[PDB]
Amino acid sequence: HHHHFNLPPGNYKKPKLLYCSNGGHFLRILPDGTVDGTRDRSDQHIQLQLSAESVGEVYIKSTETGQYLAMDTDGLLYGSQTPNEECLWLERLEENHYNTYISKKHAEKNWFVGLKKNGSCKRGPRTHYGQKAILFLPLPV
Repeated sequence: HHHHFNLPPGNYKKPKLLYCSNGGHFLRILPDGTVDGTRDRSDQHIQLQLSAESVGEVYIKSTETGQYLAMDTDGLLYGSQTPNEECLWLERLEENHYNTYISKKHAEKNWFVGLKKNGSCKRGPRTHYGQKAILFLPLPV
């Protein structure tokens, strides 16, 4: 029990774009497993399908490639071909508005999904509560 339990509204019925206000990028999972952000709304690897494994626990999956968003042992995000413990995220409401995603595996370390202003992903240890990089807004595809 390392984190709060304020959950965001909305559901998982339809796929979404995960928009990061920090630099104004959409989370993207490239076919080769690379993860980053892009401002191009037409990109075909920014469409993501979320699903709940337990209340507040989700998988974030590329609808285009089927890969699951995951964070490795050194805090780097990667696209996994199969669902494993590094693919589970704690989806929470933040600043009474946005969605944040904390690694369940590394929950005690407070590692979040996060995008820098230049569109590069943040490594787990470099993220933390209070940053703009960890704030996302789910937008319709």
